[PDB]
Amino acid sequence: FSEKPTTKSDVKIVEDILRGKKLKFKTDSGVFSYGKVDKGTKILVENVVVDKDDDILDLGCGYGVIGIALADEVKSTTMADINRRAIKLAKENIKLNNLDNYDIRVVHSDLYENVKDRKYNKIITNPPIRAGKEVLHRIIEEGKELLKDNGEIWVVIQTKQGAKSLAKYMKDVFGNVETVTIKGGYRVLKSKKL
Repeated sequence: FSEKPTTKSDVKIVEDILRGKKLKFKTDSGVFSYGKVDKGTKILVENVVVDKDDDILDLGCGYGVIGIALADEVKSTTMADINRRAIKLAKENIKLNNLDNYDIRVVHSDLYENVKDRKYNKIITNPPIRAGKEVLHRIIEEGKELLKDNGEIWVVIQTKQGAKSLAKYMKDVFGNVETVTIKGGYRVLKSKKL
Protein backbone atom coordinates (compact mmCIF):
# COMPACT_ATOMS: atom_id res chain seq x y z
CA PHE A 1 0.00 0.00 0.00
CA SER A 2 1.10 3.62 -0.22
CA GLU A 3 1.27 6.12 2.62
CA LYS A 4 2.15 9.80 3.02
CA PRO A 5 4.69 10.01 5.91
CA THR A 6 4.54 12.54 8.74
CA THR A 7 8.30 12.61 9.30
CA LYS A 8 10.52 15.46 8.07
CA SER A 9 13.35 14.85 5.58
CA ASP A 10 16.92 16.25 5.77
CA VAL A 11 17.76 18.30 2.69
CA LYS A 12 21.12 19.55 1.44
CA ILE A 13 21.63 21.53 -1.75
CA VAL A 14 24.75 20.54 -3.64
CA GLU A 15 26.47 22.20 -6.61
CA ASP A 16 29.05 20.61 -8.82
CA ILE A 17 30.56 20.82 -12.26
CA LEU A 18 29.91 17.92 -14.61
CA ARG A 19 30.83 17.70 -18.26
CA GLY A 20 31.80 21.32 -17.80
CA LYS A 21 28.30 22.31 -16.72
CA LYS A 22 27.52 24.17 -13.50
CA LEU A 23 24.70 22.16 -11.96
CA LYS A 24 22.76 22.35 -8.70
CA PHE A 25 20.94 19.53 -6.93
CA LYS A 26 18.57 19.30 -4.02
CA THR A 27 19.58 16.05 -2.16
CA ASP A 28 17.86 14.29 0.75
CA SER A 29 18.99 11.92 3.50
CA GLY A 30 16.46 9.34 2.30
CA VAL A 31 17.98 9.25 -1.17
CA PHE A 32 21.32 7.98 -2.44
CA SER A 33 24.34 10.27 -2.21
CA TYR A 34 22.98 12.81 0.24
CA GLY A 35 25.07 15.98 0.40
CA LYS A 36 27.50 15.37 -2.47
CA VAL A 37 27.69 14.04 -5.98
CA ASP A 38 28.87 10.45 -5.77
CA LYS A 39 32.41 9.83 -7.09
CA GLY A 40 31.27 6.85 -9.14
CA THR A 41 28.42 8.80 -10.62
CA LYS A 42 30.79 11.67 -11.51
CA ILE A 43 33.24 9.35 -13.27
CA LEU A 44 30.39 7.71 -15.20
CA VAL A 45 28.89 11.05 -16.26
CA GLU A 46 32.24 12.44 -17.39
CA ASN A 47 33.04 9.37 -19.47
CA VAL A 48 29.78 8.42 -21.11
CA VAL A 49 29.60 9.19 -24.83
CA VAL A 50 26.23 10.26 -26.19
CA ASP A 51 24.81 11.30 -29.56
CA LYS A 52 22.38 14.17 -30.21
CA ASP A 53 19.73 11.71 -31.45
CA ASP A 54 19.91 9.36 -28.47
CA ASP A 55 16.90 8.44 -26.37
CA ILE A 56 18.43 7.59 -23.00
CA LEU A 57 17.40 5.93 -19.77
CA ASP A 58 19.01 6.83 -16.42
CA LEU A 59 18.14 3.78 -14.34
CA GLY A 60 18.02 4.22 -10.57
CA CYS A 61 18.26 7.96 -11.02
CA GLY A 62 18.25 9.07 -7.40
CA TYR A 63 17.98 12.86 -7.41
CA GLY A 64 18.78 13.02 -11.10
CA VAL A 65 22.48 13.63 -11.65
CA ILE A 66 23.02 11.47 -14.74
CA GLY A 67 19.87 12.48 -16.60
CA ILE A 68 20.28 16.16 -15.79
CA ALA A 69 23.98 16.23 -16.73
CA LEU A 70 23.22 14.70 -20.12
CA ALA A 71 19.76 16.06 -21.00
CA ASP A 72 20.83 18.93 -23.26
CA GLU A 73 23.11 16.65 -25.28
CA VAL A 74 20.56 14.05 -26.40
CA LYS A 75 17.12 13.65 -27.97
CA SER A 76 15.17 12.46 -24.92
CA THR A 77 15.85 11.42 -21.36
CA THR A 78 13.90 9.11 -19.07
CA MET A 79 14.97 9.00 -15.41
CA ALA A 80 13.53 6.15 -13.34
CA ASP A 81 13.66 5.14 -9.69
CA ILE A 82 11.63 3.12 -7.25
CA ASN A 83 12.10 5.72 -4.47
CA ARG A 84 9.22 8.26 -4.63
CA ARG A 85 11.21 10.89 -2.79
CA ALA A 86 13.98 10.48 -5.41
CA ILE A 87 11.46 10.99 -8.22
CA LYS A 88 10.24 14.18 -6.52
CA LEU A 89 13.77 15.56 -6.16
CA ALA A 90 14.74 14.73 -9.75
CA LYS A 91 11.67 16.63 -11.01
CA GLU A 92 12.58 19.60 -8.81
CA ASN A 93 16.19 19.41 -9.98
CA ILE A 94 15.14 19.65 -13.64
CA LYS A 95 13.80 23.11 -12.68
CA LEU A 96 16.91 24.10 -10.71
CA ASN A 97 18.98 23.56 -13.83
CA ASN A 98 16.78 25.29 -16.43
CA LEU A 99 16.15 22.12 -18.43
CA ASP A 100 12.45 22.72 -18.92
CA ASN A 101 13.00 23.11 -22.69
CA TYR A 102 14.11 19.51 -23.16
CA ASP A 103 12.33 16.18 -23.53
CA ILE A 104 12.85 14.79 -20.04
CA ARG A 105 10.53 12.65 -17.98
CA VAL A 106 10.88 11.18 -14.50
CA VAL A 107 9.04 7.90 -13.94
CA HIS A 108 8.41 5.79 -10.86
CA SER A 109 9.63 2.27 -11.68
CA ASP A 110 10.77 -0.95 -10.00
CA LEU A 111 13.82 -1.47 -12.20
CA TYR A 112 12.55 -1.41 -15.82
CA GLU A 113 8.94 -2.26 -15.07
CA ASN A 114 7.40 1.12 -15.86
CA VAL A 115 9.70 2.36 -18.64
CA LYS A 116 9.23 -0.33 -21.27
CA ASP A 117 6.96 1.94 -23.34
CA ARG A 118 9.89 2.77 -25.60
CA LYS A 119 13.31 1.51 -26.65
CA TYR A 120 16.54 3.32 -25.82
CA ASN A 121 19.85 4.08 -27.47
CA LYS A 122 21.61 4.22 -24.12
CA ILE A 123 20.88 2.84 -20.64
CA ILE A 124 23.17 4.47 -18.06
CA THR A 125 23.36 3.43 -14.44
CA ASN A 126 25.28 3.44 -11.15
CA PRO A 127 23.66 0.24 -9.88
CA PRO A 128 22.97 -0.65 -6.24
CA ILE A 129 25.47 -3.24 -4.97
CA ARG A 130 24.23 -4.43 -1.57
CA ALA A 131 21.07 -5.58 -3.38
CA GLY A 132 23.12 -8.51 -4.66
CA LYS A 133 24.36 -9.92 -7.96
CA GLU A 134 20.93 -11.21 -9.05
CA VAL A 135 19.64 -7.65 -9.33
CA LEU A 136 22.81 -6.62 -11.17
CA HIS A 137 22.38 -9.46 -13.67
CA ARG A 138 18.77 -8.48 -14.21
CA ILE A 139 19.76 -4.89 -15.04
CA ILE A 140 22.02 -6.27 -17.75
CA GLU A 141 19.80 -8.99 -19.21
CA GLU A 142 16.55 -6.99 -19.27
CA GLY A 143 18.50 -3.98 -20.47
CA LYS A 144 19.44 -5.76 -23.68
CA GLU A 145 15.75 -6.24 -24.48
CA LEU A 146 15.15 -2.50 -24.21
CA LEU A 147 18.02 -1.31 -26.36
CA LYS A 148 17.68 -0.26 -29.98
CA ASP A 149 20.09 -1.90 -32.41
CA ASN A 150 23.62 -0.59 -31.72
CA GLY A 151 22.36 0.72 -28.40
CA GLU A 152 24.67 0.59 -25.39
CA ILE A 153 24.42 -0.02 -21.67
CA TRP A 154 26.91 1.84 -19.45
CA VAL A 155 27.54 0.97 -15.83
CA VAL A 156 29.95 2.14 -13.15
CA ILE A 157 31.04 -0.35 -10.50
CA GLN A 158 33.84 -0.42 -7.95
CA THR A 159 36.84 -2.28 -9.28
CA LYS A 160 38.67 -5.57 -8.84
CA GLN A 161 36.70 -8.79 -8.92
CA GLY A 162 33.34 -7.01 -8.70
CA ALA A 163 33.77 -5.15 -11.95
CA LYS A 164 35.40 -8.28 -13.43
CA SER A 165 32.51 -10.57 -12.51
CA LEU A 166 30.03 -8.08 -13.94
CA ALA A 167 32.09 -7.54 -17.12
CA LYS A 168 32.07 -11.33 -17.65
CA TYR A 169 28.30 -11.39 -17.31
CA MET A 170 27.87 -8.43 -19.67
CA LYS A 171 30.03 -10.23 -22.25
CA ASP A 172 27.91 -13.35 -21.68
CA VAL A 173 24.73 -11.43 -22.37
CA PHE A 174 25.83 -9.00 -25.10
CA GLY A 175 28.69 -10.83 -26.77
CA ASN A 176 30.98 -7.91 -25.93
CA VAL A 177 32.12 -5.64 -23.11
CA GLU A 178 34.60 -2.84 -22.80
CA THR A 179 36.23 -1.07 -19.89
CA VAL A 180 35.97 2.58 -20.80
CA THR A 181 37.79 3.94 -17.83
CA ILE A 182 39.23 2.95 -14.48
CA LYS A 183 39.66 5.76 -12.01
CA GLY A 184 40.11 5.80 -8.23
CA GLY A 185 38.85 2.26 -7.77
CA TYR A 186 35.87 2.65 -10.12
CA ARG A 187 35.38 1.06 -13.50
CA VAL A 188 33.05 2.22 -16.28
CA LEU A 189 31.84 -0.74 -18.35
CA LYS A 190 30.05 -0.51 -21.69
CA SER A 191 28.32 -3.21 -23.82
CA LYS A 192 26.68 -2.70 -27.25
CA LYS A 193 23.58 -4.42 -28.59
CA LEU A 194 24.50 -6.27 -31.79
